[PDB]
Amino acid sequence: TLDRVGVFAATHAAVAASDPLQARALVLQLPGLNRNKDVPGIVGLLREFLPVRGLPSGWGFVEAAAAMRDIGFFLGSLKRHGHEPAEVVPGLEPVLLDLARATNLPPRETLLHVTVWNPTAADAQRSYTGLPDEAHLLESVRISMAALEAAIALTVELFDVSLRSPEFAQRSDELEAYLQKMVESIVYAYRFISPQVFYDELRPFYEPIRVGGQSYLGPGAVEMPLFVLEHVLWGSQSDDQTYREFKETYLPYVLPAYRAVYARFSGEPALIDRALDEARAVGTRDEHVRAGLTALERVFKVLLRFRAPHLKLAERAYEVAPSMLGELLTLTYAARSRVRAAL
Ligand code: HEM
Ligand SMILES: [C-]#N
Repeated sequence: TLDRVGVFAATHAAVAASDPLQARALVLQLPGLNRNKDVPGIVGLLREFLPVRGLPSGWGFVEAAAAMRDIGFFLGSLKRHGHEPAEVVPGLEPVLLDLARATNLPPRETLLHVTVWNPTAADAQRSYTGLPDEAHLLESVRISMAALEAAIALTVELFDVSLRSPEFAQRSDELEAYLQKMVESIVYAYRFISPQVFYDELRPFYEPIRVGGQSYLGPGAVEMPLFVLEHVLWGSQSDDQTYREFKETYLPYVLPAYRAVYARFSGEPALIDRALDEARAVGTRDEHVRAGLTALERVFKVLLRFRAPHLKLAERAYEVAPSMLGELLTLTYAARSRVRAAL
């Protein structure tokens, strides 16, 4: 059914299988040290595998991303205990900058590093805390990431598909099916992740750190390139300043290819702007136009089935939220409503 997922999951598995600093047995020791708030021990453990002689010259993207993952868990940990990692680990910042250069990603761990690039076995999976809730959080992202990447590709493909073609309805239907995985992620998070443990125990590990004279955010699910998908789908031409700033904030943390997708579509009319213009010119008497628009409305429905329950999850956590979530929700409803009004 979701036949496009495989190639994305295989690209993640390559990084997850890589251990170029031979760090697996070492990183497993980190949760114990975190529980004990043993800052000197955390540094000492990192120095057991941190390269001091620059990066091995035969490394490609896979090795450098895997290295960033394994050092990365130490970065959020050190900052969790109140320390700038670059300040307490001499020689660390150059290695972080070298790995940023090798991966074209920021100089710390991102969501990708800690979820899909992180091996799944109990004797391999890297973790800040070792807690069941952190493991369930990783699983919730693994449920939908590959499917989301397939969805980005489908959205880009749909963008060049005429609403007059029966291919428009078919592509949209297929798109909707991939985006249902985001819904499955939030349902999973609801079932398995305690907001008490999240806010008190996990959230402290996601503070920003300073590298290269700026601040880089911690590896949250917010970094999922869903904002790129919707930039193409409906948001590229938005003049809403809060929204624009949101997208620009997280842009540095997504894969290079999705930063390029983002740039390609910026300014330019979004998919639904073009679709609705096409519908207004040709008319909804055209069977394919009607079917296309109907299928497109279902795409917005599934986005809303992710977004509204995600907002309640976040509020339940903050109870024991950032206004941006409410505003994005509002924008999504208005986009869907534009699609409905065309019908
Ligand atoms: C208890 C768990 C969670 C909490 C408390 C939470 C909270 C938040 C918060 C506060 C934001 C706004 C940015 C920020 O301040 O970090 C955000 C954004 C976002 N989060 Fe979560 N989140 C949780 C789980 C998840 C999961 C499981 C996913 C998907 C697998 C997810 C996906 C997203 C996305 C895509 C955004 C961007 C906003 C949007 O697209 O609507 N989050 N979340
Ligand atoms: C959601 N980070």
